[PDB]
Amino acid sequence: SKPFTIPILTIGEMTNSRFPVAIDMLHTSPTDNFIVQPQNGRCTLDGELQGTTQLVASNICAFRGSISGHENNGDQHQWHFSITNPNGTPFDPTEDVPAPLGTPDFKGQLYGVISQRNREGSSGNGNQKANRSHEGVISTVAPRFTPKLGSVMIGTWTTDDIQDQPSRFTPVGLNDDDNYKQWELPNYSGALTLNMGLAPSVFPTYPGEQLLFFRSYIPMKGGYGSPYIDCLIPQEWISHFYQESAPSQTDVALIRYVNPDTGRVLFEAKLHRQGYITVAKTGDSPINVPANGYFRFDSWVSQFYSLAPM
Amino acid sequence: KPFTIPILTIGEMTNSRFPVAIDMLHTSPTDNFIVQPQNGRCTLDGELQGTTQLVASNICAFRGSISGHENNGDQHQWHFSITNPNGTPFDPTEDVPAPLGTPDFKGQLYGVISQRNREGSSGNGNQKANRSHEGVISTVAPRFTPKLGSVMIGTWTTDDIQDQPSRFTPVGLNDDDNYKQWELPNYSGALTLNMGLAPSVFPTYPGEQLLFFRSYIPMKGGYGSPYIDCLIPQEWISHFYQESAPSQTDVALIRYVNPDTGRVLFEAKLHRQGYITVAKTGDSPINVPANGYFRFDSWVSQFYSLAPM
Ligand SMILES: CC(=O)N[C@H]1[C@@H](O[C@H]2[C@@H](O)[C@@H](CO)O[C@H](O)[C@@H]2O[C@@H]2O[C@@H](C)[C@@H](O)[C@@H](O)[C@@H]2O)O[C@H](CO)[C@H](O)[C@@H]1O
Ligand SMILES: [Cl-]
Ligand SMILES: [Cl-]
Ligand SMILES: [Cl-]
Repeated sequence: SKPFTIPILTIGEMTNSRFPVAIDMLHTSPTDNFIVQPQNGRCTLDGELQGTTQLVASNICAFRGSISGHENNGDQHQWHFSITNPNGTPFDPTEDVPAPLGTPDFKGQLYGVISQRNREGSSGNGNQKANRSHEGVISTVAPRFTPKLGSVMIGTWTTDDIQDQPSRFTPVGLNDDDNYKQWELPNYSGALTLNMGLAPSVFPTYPGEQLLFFRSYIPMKGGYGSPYIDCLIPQEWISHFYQESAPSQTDVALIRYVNPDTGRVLFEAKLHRQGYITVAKTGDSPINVPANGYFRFDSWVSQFYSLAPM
Repeated sequence: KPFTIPILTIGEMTNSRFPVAIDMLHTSPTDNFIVQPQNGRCTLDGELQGTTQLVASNICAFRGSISGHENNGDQHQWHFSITNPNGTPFDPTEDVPAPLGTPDFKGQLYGVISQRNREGSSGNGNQKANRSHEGVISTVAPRFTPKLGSVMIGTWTTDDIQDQPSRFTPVGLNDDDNYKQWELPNYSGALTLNMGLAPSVFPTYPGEQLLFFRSYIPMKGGYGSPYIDCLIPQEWISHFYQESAPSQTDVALIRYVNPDTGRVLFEAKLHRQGYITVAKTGDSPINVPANGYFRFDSWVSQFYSLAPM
């Protein structure tokens, strides 16, 4: 009964839901040879968050917790980062969630800054608390990347100035993109273990359709390349659907990308109730649209509605 | 038409003056401050003000390019030419204080500058070299002139910053010794006064104080627990901007409710300019359940006497 709506925000006014950066462009490509199963940026149209998705863009690919020395064999440059929920409470692995909310959902070298503020002991003041921050890398393919079990390993370079203190990791980008695989999930509990509670994979089923992504290019610490990350819907749509909780009348909401000045429709797309978009497009290309453009809801249709080609 | 407030808890919302989740509500007297932040400024009918923009991740961020060292002879300092956040060139002639998202406080903004080289005479996105380094942007430096199109960034490296497209991702403060969250930087440097400012705000009704959404900020080093106070959360700003609901009076009466029990913890005045006041005297925390949130109840006058907090 409650009407379903889409935010009127332009692309440049919205945030990637898999990495805390503005969206750079719309993009489409064939993906039938990938398993497209991101865990951040997952929300049904009636507002059900899935996977590791939470509501604060600034907590995507962030970690909170504390350092407990080095790992059981690693370098003097590798540290045991015990992690909590983004709110400070212990992470409960018995819930069917893949990992603490916001955990990265790709195989790669997550680069950012670890910051510490001491808890302090025999004296007392929030002033007088010592602080330190350093660059660090969290490898999501490391044997000690076990966020579902409550810890990840963080590497720092020549730096040994890391204490057993409350810590937070602010993501910046990738250390390199040698083996960055955005459609390969990490093993959230380590080698040879089962990921549970995952948001499902998504795929176009209707002939001639591809997924439409919201794409952001992301920084690197070093090396060559222009890595990017594709999310299914923007973070601001997730926050909007979560609050509205409008029921989905069919499996597919027909949406039109419109220039609000002219009323011209640039193209149409299918917004699936699972929280992802398909277009009638073949090939690997950006979607050129005016900066003022946005998606508008038109009607509820079926999975068999045939979109105009774009 | 009908005005609404998001049903998010504070831990589900973002500070509109620095890209971090909100930690707590706080109230204190502000008589000895000019409270004129430029980020996190939006009217209830959805008019963005100051340097406010809609992407939380762009708060205290810069995009642009490095053009060598700054005018002096300091090998640690670099000239950061800045653009609009969407990559278009910044126009200094408009009545805006600075590029959107520029920091609105005096302090040492600490973060990471990242570079991805532009295409040359061979070229792929695959052939572009990258580098990132820690850096600090002092908002009181003589060369902090964002309204003139550039800021100075200091780095520990002296030799691995190129004249290339650059972005600054904020992380926190370098230290907090002279961090003043209620003092605006000189967006054009020392020769020129600030322009295009969102107006300053203060309580007026007897016994009222501003209510803030407060977040602690990380530091690169040094001692302290700095925090930053915003007037309304970024997610409220995004909501009001989209709704553009007309403000029926100058004051929305809002009640902070525990949704478990339905009990009202306290009531407050949400002013049409986009800030909150409460009936409380003194520097004080606000003890509320983590699940609570503000609910819009009715439009009242500036003369409405709030129940003491
Ligand atoms: C962590 C650190 O100290 N990095 C240095 C280092 O960076 C190098 C290094 O990581 C090698 C390892 O094979 O790979 C690159 O060369 C990397 O440099 C980075 O990437 C290249 C492509 C350039 O864009 C370079 O500017 C960038 O830093 O050495 C460099 C200088 O050689 C810096 O000293 C880094 O801080
Ligand atoms: Cl490991
Ligand atoms: Cl380029
Ligand atoms: Cl360095």
